[PDB]
Amino acid sequence: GRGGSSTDQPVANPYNTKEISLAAGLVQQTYCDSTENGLKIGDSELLYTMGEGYARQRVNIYHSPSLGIAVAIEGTNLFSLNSDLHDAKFWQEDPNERYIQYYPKGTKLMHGFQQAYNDLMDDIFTAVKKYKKEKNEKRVTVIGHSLGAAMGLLCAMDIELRMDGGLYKTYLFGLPRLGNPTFASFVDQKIGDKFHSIINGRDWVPTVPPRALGYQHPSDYVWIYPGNSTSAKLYPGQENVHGILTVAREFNDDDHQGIYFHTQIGAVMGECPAQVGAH
Ligand SMILES: *[C@@H]1O[C@H](CO)[C@@H](O[C@@H]2O[C@H](CO)[C@@H](O[C@@H]3O[C@H](CO)[C@@H](O)[C@H](O)[C@@H]3O)[C@H](O)[C@H]2NC(C)=O)[C@H](O)[C@H]1NC(C)=O
Ligand SMILES: [Cl-]
Repeated sequence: GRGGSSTDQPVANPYNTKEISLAAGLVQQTYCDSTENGLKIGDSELLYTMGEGYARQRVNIYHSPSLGIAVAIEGTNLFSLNSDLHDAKFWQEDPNERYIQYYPKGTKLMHGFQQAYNDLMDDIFTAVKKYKKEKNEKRVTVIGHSLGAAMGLLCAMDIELRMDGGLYKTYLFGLPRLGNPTFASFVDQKIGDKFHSIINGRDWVPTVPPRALGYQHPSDYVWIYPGNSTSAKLYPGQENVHGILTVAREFNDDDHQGIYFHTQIGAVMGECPAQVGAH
């Protein structure tokens, strides 16, 4: 359902921290030149890349024994998230024609995120199907960070709804809000068992766009607190009141570009190639 604010207390982190650490590396690498044929990141082999973070986010496709076909989506600042929240990029709109028929009536998505996913979605589908066939791999894992984490949530839903065999898991780092309460509860219904939002320390990105604009996160996140530490808890339900707003955010991108279970997602000025478990 729609628009709540869970009051449940946090619980121990139940997510696989090795998978998280890996997924963090796989997405860090989308901030890097990714043309090296067969590059290995953690357990995974890079198979394909498209985009470079100029007209479109860079997307990397890997095969992984633990995660299957892994699609990681870059989160560079194609537009600014921390500024001018009245702008067109933040407006709510109907789902794009490609997948609107799969969504409940009244579903709304943020224009900026949806447009950026739509520039990639057909290319992503084509490549995923190619590499699932080539690797005899049914599992599809979708990973994103920053802008690419909201894009990643849209993509993860798109794969579950539209691709044969659906979604295995999604790992989303520093996830902005993407859709309205109707969207958010459809995420719970369709991929709730498969959804992993990871928030590091004082990261501001999960507070935007604001709820007052009609935006709502899906249920559950793991909050690493302190930022860059190995301490984390899960905050159940949508928009848990005991979570991130109980601790002062920061305006900068330090924790956003921090250390997630020993892997840095430093973004453009981070590690290239990515370094799984280097911290
Ligand atoms: C969590 O770890 C991240 C790195 O993954 C830390 O982010 C970094 O924070 C520093 C400030 O503390 C940023 O400032 C710059 O540092 C560089 C290198 O030390 C320096 O040459 C610059 O002049 C500037 O001072 C740094 O850019 C930033 N790194 C990234 C990739 O964003 C973050 O501070 C850590 N959090 C905590 C609570 O310690
Ligand atoms: Cl590009």
